[PDB]
Amino acid sequence: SAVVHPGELDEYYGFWSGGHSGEVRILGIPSMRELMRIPVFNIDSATGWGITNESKRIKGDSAHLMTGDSHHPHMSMTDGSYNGKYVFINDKANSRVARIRCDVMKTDKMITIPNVQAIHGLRVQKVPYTKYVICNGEFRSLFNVIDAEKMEVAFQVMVDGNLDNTDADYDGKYFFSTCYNRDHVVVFSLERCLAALKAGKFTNYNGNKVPVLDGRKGSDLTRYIPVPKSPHGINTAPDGKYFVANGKLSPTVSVVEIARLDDVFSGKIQPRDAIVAEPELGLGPLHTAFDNKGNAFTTLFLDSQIAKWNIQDAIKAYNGEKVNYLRQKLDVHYQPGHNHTSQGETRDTDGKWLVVLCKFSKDRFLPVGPLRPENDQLIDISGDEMKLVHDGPTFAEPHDCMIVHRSKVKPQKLWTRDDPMFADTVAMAKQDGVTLEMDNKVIRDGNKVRVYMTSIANFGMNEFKVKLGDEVTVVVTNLDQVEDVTHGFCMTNHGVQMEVAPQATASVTFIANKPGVQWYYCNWRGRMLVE
Amino acid sequence: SAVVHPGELDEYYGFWSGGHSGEVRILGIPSMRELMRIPVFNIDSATGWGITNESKRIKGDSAHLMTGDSHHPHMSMTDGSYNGKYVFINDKANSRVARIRCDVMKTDKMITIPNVQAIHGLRVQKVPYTKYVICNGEFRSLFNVIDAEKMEVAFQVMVDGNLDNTDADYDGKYFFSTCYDHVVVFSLERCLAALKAGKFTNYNGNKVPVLDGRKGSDLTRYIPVPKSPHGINTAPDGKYFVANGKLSPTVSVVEIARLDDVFSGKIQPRDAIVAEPELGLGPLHTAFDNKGNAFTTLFLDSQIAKWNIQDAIKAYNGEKVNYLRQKLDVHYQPGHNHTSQGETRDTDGKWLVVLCKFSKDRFLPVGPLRPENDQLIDISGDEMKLVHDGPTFAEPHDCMIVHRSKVKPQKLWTRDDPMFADTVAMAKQDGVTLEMDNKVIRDGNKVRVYMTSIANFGMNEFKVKLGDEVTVVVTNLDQVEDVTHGFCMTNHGVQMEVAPQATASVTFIANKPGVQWYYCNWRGRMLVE
Repeated sequence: SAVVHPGELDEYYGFWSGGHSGEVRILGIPSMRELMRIPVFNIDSATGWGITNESKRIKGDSAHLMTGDSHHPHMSMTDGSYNGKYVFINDKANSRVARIRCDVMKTDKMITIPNVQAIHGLRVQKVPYTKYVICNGEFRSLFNVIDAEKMEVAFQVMVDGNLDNTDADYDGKYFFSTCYNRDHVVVFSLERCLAALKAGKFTNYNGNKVPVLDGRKGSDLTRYIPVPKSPHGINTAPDGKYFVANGKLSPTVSVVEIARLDDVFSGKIQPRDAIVAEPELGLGPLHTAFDNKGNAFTTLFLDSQIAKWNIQDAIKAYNGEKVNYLRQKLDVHYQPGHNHTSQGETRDTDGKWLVVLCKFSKDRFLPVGPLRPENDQLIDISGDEMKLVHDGPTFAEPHDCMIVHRSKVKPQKLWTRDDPMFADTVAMAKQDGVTLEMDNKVIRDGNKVRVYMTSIANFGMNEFKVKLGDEVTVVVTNLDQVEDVTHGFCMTNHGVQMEVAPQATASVTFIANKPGVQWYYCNWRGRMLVE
Repeated sequence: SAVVHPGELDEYYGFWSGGHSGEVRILGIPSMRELMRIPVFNIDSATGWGITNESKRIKGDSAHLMTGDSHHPHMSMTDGSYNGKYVFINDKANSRVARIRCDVMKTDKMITIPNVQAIHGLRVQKVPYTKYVICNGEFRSLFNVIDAEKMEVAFQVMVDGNLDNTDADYDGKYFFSTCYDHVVVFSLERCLAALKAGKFTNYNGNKVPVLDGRKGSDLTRYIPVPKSPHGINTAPDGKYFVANGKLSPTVSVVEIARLDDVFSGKIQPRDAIVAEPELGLGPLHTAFDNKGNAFTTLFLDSQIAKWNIQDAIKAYNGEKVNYLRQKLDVHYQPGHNHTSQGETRDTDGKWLVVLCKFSKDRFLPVGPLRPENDQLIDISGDEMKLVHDGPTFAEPHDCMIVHRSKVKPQKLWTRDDPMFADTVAMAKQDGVTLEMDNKVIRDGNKVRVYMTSIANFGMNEFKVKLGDEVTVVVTNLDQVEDVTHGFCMTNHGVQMEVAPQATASVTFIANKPGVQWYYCNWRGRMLVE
């Protein structure tokens, strides 16, 4: 059952793409209730994200950007299991990748990918751990391999055609991407790529120093497996034995045996020999997810259904045995894109839940004006047949999500004083001779003013004075040691507010442009006097 | 039951305060699922709200503000029933009131209230209709009476003490506010008379009329109530209101029919009180069913007290009778509570929602920042039953619940909508018809690009110089519900909703040379030289 009664907890965390909202959402599964919104590419009125000096530092060269289209949230793994350390997310709109730290549930790093003008599918390396994050971009395409821990682009591989989606194996040898202009799946050999780099076989563009390898057809680094026209999704099966490329314009998906890839690379077999099944399913196959029983669930956009099919039976049918591989087609509401199973892109796939992200909700919810929600549907897959159990209205068109068992995520209850996310604020305070855990001081510096204050339950500073037009930075340090006693800071009538979580420090800078008494208070009463 | 299976619809719309997010949320009740977010005081990446020229015009003098603390959403009424026309909401952080139009589910008006530097409780006039919206502010306090239709402050009443929360009667004669102690009752008839007689002053260049409602004024009467009253809630029969004692373990019940006599001097202000029941520690807010019962939140006890009003009146007159029916534990520290159709004649007694400040162990841990717990309670039986814990983001103060039959949103925009009328007028000045033109108008260092979209854009490409001020006006010509288009300028931080039959525009500086792409989010080329 999908019912999580009062007092009970959800079994999993869902991390949801925010779509055009630019955020990442944490949902409880199977209740499908939103627990938290993590801001990434948006300006968040609730937390101050995008307005605070700490968040601006993190945003780096894109601090001036107020919007983003957040897609493809993926969590770091160890040996093909989610490890709860990081969640990565890309902004399709502005060629950015960001990393969310799960201990504090905030974005800690954000980079703009060089040499590209957009970035499509993103995924994590699974095995031996998430050393690299991978995504596709466009000038001809570039496959980008990002160091997950450094958040820096390790290298790029240029290819023939246009890369869409991407996945990884369960061995740490190969990455794959769908590519078009029959069409192809490009398989990248990580071993050969690293070798070419250390041998100096790369070039650079435009002053930046990102190494770019040649992965065009004929390259030793890549092999191109021919797949029916315009393939979309590419999804690795949880056993590591196969992946499935979704045909989209073809009513088929293609199944590749990952173990055959060595022989494709060595020239012992031909690229097409990598295919072990090519089952016909229905109109508009986009994305495939897997249970723990050798079954697959493929979205059919144009039919508006999910096709449940068995992989081994698809292989047998490809070899001429008269076997039905297609178990069931369930109507969904309406026009499904991505789908994801519980623990689905990991060894721990459990076959309990399937979530489908449908583009059009039409009549499924109460009407709310010209702008309607999308429908994220929860399907029970634990039995022989799929059963639709919940319709979940969703805002701003999430592309993608992921589902991780609760035991693998262990968030902190408090911040720590040595956190990198406000280290530069701490360094600034030190330059001023200020200890943030005990000081309520006003430092004057020409037309700049830095106000440092503490809060418990109250603020340590009741009031302070500035001239008109001064550049005022307020640094607030919350000294409470009790979980969810989150403070707020708000400057009345100035459009300035921020979360100050327990043991965190946050700062915001603004021009004091309104004369007289301005109030400030804890939102989650002091006095600024301007002359 | 609270279960709304796939294929079934919710029975009600919940309009939720967005709290620090600055938005208003539409929830389906009793599923408690969020259907939509309406941006108001936030900069919304999803719709472009706060970035588009249309939304900036609406924001007016506060277009430069990127944050807000949205509280007290209330829907307009006709003869004490929700009429589905408007939802009003205030920003506690920046002294703003906004109006959301329910036909298109967007904010169409926003004003900054003069003479105040914060505004607390907001509510609507119920009867004969929502002519006025009311809220409290601070310099001494001002009670603000806003013309709902004009979205303009009609007048202000100054008072002794500090006004917190506010409600209205079911006759169109009186408004009330808690103040610190007292409840101030404002006579609308007398206020309008003083205005027409010219008995007001102005402050600071603005021309808002301010009346004297201090103790001794004819306009106001002060009913003494136990220390620091918080909530004030009108009973659905129009016969009483309840002021919530907070520091006192009591609420005070006033008989609204006695207020004429208080105003005429026939009785003393205290004679307005008909019950003063003791309930528990920290009473904040009271909601009512359709059976003469009341539900009061006890912040410190962390419970809801269900009590009967007539039995409280009897107990106040010395009958040894129990008025308190039940106390249900809630999780944890409840603030406001609201019943289904609760602030209207149509109160049905089906559902009670409680907004608790601390969720603690009720949800999976999500880091140092936790959600709040909005709990749904079934009140249709003799006993209250907790049925759903609803995690909620950014600390919503308040909500309201309206039956679905009273809200009738449009499926499409119309071309004559005021919300993009000035964009249409600008297009006309340029000799442009938005429903058929794909044109580039050049004007010194400003460039206006007008384009159409179906399913594709009418314009595949255009050219500008580096540093030009580029306005892109996009008009969606689809006539099918939720075929909402997007416009996005790649790598420029520019995106917006363009709903079917709407026009939206965004202005930006083209500061990056070469080929920049634009596309439908929900592929064209800008060339910069």
